[PDB]
Amino acid sequence: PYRYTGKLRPHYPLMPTRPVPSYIQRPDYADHPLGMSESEQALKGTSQIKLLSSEDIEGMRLVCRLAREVLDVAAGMIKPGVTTEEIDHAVHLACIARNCYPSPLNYYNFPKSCCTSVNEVICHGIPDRRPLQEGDIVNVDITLYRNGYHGDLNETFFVGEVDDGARKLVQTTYECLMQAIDAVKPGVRYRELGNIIQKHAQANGFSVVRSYCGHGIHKLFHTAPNVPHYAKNKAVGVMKSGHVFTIEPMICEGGWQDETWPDGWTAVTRDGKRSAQFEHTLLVTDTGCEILTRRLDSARPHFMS
Ligand SMILES: [K+]
Repeated sequence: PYRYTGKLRPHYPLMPTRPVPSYIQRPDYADHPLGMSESEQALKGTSQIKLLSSEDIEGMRLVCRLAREVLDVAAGMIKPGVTTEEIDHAVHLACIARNCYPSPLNYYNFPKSCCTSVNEVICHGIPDRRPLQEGDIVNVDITLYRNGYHGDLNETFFVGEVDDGARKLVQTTYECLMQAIDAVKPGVRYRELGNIIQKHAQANGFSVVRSYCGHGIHKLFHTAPNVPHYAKNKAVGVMKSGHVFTIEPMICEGGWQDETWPDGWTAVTRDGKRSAQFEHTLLVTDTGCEILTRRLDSARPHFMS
């Protein structure tokens, strides 16, 4: 009796959970039976935002550069016929090769090492046995953990040739993220970013997801500040040099409303239309921001080939 909102279905069974060799340092939730993070739990509910020290900034620069490396490994596998589980296996091995833990794995018992979100999946898709299809759009989200620091990014990819609506949605979502990043500097309120993002999305006939937001990220996977991507939100806080957080707008072809599959993770549009996302981890500097998850070797995201 769960009624799917679109054409996608989960493709089970999932391969048994992949172990991480014990020489890899693990975050606190990695061994919690329900994947709860006592770190996040202890600060649960705070508004105070960490000011990163010099050591912290080096730790974030490193983990975010490695996360970008792993996203670029995933990008090069996107093609019709490849399953999202195959992408996840490659990601898992690439994390370990970089002496990192794949942060999604066992986070609140999430069963895989990355999230793969096809078409109507807004976010948190679970890699499974479905082969990607020509015309699909697919987001891969990569978070790594190294020396106690997490770093997150994601990009949406085209699978083969896609339609004009897919290109417009993905281009517009990428523009929303970059307009938001351009506004980031000391003294800007965190609530302003959603105003920027929604203005661009709405001018292009798209909606903005409301149930998921950007967030502080560093020694905690998710912490203050909360960064909504829609307009006239009530986010608390003002950017300061030393703040680190994600911006990760989720833009929909139809309505903004979301619902979750029975698996407890996969977020889909309620109307079954497509969604796209891009994400970077940002460090606010004395005058602007440092895009810690930027590509270093190419000017553009992968969908612009
Ligand atoms: K999607």
